[PDB]
Amino acid sequence: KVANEPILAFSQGSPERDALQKALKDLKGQTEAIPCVVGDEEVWTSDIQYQLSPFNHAHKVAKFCYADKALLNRAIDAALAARKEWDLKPMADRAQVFLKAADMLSGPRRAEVLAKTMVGQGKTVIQAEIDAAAELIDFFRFNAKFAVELEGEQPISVPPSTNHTVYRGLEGFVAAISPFNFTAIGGNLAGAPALMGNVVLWKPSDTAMLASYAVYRILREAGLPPNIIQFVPADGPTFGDTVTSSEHLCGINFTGSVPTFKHLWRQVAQNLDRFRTFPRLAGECGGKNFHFVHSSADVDSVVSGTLRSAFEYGGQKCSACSRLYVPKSLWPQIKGRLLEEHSRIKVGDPAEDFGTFFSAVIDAKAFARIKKWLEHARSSPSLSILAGGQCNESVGYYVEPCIIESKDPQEPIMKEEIFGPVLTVYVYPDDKYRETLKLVDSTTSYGLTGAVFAQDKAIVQEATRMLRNAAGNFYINDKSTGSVVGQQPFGGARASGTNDKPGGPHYILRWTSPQVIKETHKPLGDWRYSYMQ
Amino acid sequence: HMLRWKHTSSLKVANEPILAFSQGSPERDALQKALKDLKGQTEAIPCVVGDEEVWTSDIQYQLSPFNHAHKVAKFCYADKALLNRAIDAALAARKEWDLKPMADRAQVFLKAADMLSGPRRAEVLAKTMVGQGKTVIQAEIDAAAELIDFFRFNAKFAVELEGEQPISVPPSTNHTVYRGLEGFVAAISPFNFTAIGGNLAGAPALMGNVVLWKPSDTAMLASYAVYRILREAGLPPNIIQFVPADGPTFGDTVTSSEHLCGINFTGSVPTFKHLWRQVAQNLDRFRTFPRLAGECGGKNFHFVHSSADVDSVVSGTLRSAFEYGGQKCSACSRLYVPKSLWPQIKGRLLEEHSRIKVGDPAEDFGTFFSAVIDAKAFARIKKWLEHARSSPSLSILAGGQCNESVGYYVEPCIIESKDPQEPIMKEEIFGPVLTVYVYPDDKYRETLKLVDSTTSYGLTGAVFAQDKAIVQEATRMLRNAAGNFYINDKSTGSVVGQQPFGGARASGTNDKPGGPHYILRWTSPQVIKETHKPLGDWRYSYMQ
Repeated sequence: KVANEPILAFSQGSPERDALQKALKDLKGQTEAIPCVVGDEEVWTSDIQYQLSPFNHAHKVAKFCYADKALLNRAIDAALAARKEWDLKPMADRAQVFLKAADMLSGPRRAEVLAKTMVGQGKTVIQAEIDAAAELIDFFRFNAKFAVELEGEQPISVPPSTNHTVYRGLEGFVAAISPFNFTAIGGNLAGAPALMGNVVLWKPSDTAMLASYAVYRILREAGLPPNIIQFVPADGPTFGDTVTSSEHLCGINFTGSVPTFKHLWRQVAQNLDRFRTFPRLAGECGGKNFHFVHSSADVDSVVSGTLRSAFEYGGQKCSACSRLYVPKSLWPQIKGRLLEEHSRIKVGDPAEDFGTFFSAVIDAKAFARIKKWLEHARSSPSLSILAGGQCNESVGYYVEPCIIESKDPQEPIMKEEIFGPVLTVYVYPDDKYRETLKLVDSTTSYGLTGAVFAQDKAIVQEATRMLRNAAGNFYINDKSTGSVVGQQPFGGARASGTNDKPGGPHYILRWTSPQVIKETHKPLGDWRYSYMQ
Repeated sequence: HMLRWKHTSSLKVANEPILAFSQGSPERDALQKALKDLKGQTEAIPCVVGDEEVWTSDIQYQLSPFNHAHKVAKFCYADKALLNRAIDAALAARKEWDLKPMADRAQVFLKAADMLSGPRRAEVLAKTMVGQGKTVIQAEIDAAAELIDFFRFNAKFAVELEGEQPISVPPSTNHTVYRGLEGFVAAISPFNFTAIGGNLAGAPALMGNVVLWKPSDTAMLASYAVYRILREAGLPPNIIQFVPADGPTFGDTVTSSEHLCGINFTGSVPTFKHLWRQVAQNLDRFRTFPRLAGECGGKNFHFVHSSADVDSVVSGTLRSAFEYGGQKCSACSRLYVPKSLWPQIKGRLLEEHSRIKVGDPAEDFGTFFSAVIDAKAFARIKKWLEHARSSPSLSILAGGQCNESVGYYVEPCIIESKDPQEPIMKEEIFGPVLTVYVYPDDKYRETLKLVDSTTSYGLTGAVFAQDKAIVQEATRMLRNAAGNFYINDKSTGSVVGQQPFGGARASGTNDKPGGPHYILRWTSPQVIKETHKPLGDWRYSYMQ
């Protein structure tokens, strides 16, 4: 029996707000030296790297290093040697490690992981809370529940035989490759397979190293044995090349770009004759998510839900709204309100100013990519910047929220994932709402999240049918971000990935390869059959 | 609430009872009639796209394995044009089929299951016997029982899956929609089980997919029979396209389509790997990432401990190794026996061997097993028998002869190897060829390690022992050597809902058809959240 972790309010004078402020002060001016961890060994290579605070890049929040091919190969060997015993452990015993970790994250370690996510990844208080605390805690508690309950899914036994399913971990090691934008995803990508009796090489994101290592240490402290999860930061291509070259690879649990996932998929395919078994690839690959508005919509909900979806955490979510479809009849209201609220958004230091709505984007490369899109918006004949458009990387990687109108529903900016605070609006004629729904479905290569805002039941039913494959997480009168474990299992198809729905009950099935054992309790008869006589 | 979700139902099903076919029984008379109905007959089996029967110039024949002069079916290979037309038409039918309630789709399969159970039982058994060379009881466990069980149990699993729903908290309602995959699925089925073709095409269809089904050439007669029953049970046009084809041609075409969303495959490891590689080559062309499911071969073991019941070892091993001529991915091909029990076991095996009758399964119900499937299989097995004769490490204990003048007939053959790593202990033969290795009792632990490490496969295996500690030890040691592991029973004959079937290592992706989770591979869920109250401000209270 598990329920969702409460989201704290962080009111003035509250225990959690005081605790968080202390944790933030604990990180001010600090650099943690974070080693690779193989078993219990802390290992340093000469390939030194730094994680910078996105809103103050002079602050090196961590120094770490890239594992080389040799170190990665040692990590593989060490993990494989620990796998059999771990896999033989009762599911309940493995679950206990994650349940203990969840309690630590909920209580004594909450402030630490929130603060490290804020300072290291640039999240505001609430974005860190829903991620590093609530989502991570929920992943650990719900997956533990799902896994313990899965053992109860057993086949039919008929006398004189007894049948039993053993939920084996996969034979080999799993490579877990996590993204910068959610601390919780790292914990799940490495943790879910480990829960199911796998051993894991975890390559955490360079730009989330501080919080990722915090989670790692908590798992170890909660009782995770050595060599079950190896903590191995590495150059992306080097890590991919190394794990896909190992005969013992049995899975890749990936969250990141489509091209990188496709590359790994192709590397595994090139090497099929080397592997002991067919590796399982799981990929969560982003989107180009929509909010579609019908003329019956509640304007205030459209405005607030769209501002949040598009701009929270600087739009750096695979689920963020980046294309808004508005009927002509409502445009003067929605335009006016978006622009007015836009001027009230505070972009700044989220540790020093809790008034901040969102902060700097993650790193120099993200800043550069997003700037290219703002430059495009200034160039394109079909695009007009209505608000925002500024950026400044002198102190932090700061990009202002930007609202653009496109006259072309199929402009590249309507199609390509930017991962920045950049919202494009297309205004459609009221009487062409159906043709426009078709455009929502056909315009992009993605299928992740989408929302419809409408107060007309027939419209909602029609839109729901038409957009069936345009979004794997579909929202009626709510924003396209903020899936909650156990409530909105998350994922989509088309180019958005393999859709294994982490956050729901079936995800863990990807990380078990069941064995069925039949025991017969009476001696066998003759080999002949009666009809043969 | 603007979206209304209907309550979900449940379904009660049980395994299809195996019939006895005793003398004078209605089922025995019915089967004999159905067999006579096929004597001297050749069915012309077209490709079917929608409701159109299509012929191409690439005419092919299916032969009766025990009487290859008998062409049981004339069929044709779909060309690339027809395959692509089949894809287009399937795609145009998909949205409607996907939107149909799960319960309505399930009803087609429940109707088909009942037809197979009753009025069509004799037909599908007879066609499996005559076309694939099965004996009465092998046809019965396959074309009737397993296929019927697949249809009924998958229907239950699918209807009940819709009841697995997420938590809702005010002010919102959450619902999971179990969407079929967007695109088409290619189903590629093997000669050796009629039921497998039905499941490979049928399970994805049940889940709201559309399918191009390429049946096995050497099982065409029974396969088309199943296809027709599905259509008669109410399967709409263009949901399953019946498209026999050249294997490479079929794979090239389906892997070249932007709309491929899955391959459901049972067959050889190299072919599965090839398809996997073709999909990887075409990744940038697809609308979504295709899901590949592969059930491949085995090199399966029976391991005997000194505490084993000798008669159970002999009975279960003869059946596992030799039923259907050992042409099962699950068949025992390696037997490990302790020195202490070898005199008893060898004596019994050799005696019982001499009592095994090989012959025409239609004309003589006394037949234990019949001819192997085709000329290619016969040639391969012949080469292995020749290897047994020439290899210094091998000794033929019984059988060893073969004759293809009338049917593809091979004697059951028992070989002893002095080398536990001989090639014959490693490579899948798919013929009635059992190899025995005798180990010293005091080396049982080391030998268990060999059982685990000797082959590339991980499909089925059995341990015969009455010592509980030994059973526990072996169970732990062999955990990954068999996806279907048996204690004091034979390594073949998994039953739907009782022993979900499949294994890893080189044996495939292990999606466990026969169990409750298999259908999850053929759905891509969507979660809908409906919020029933206006949203608040975009700011949060803590920002004040």
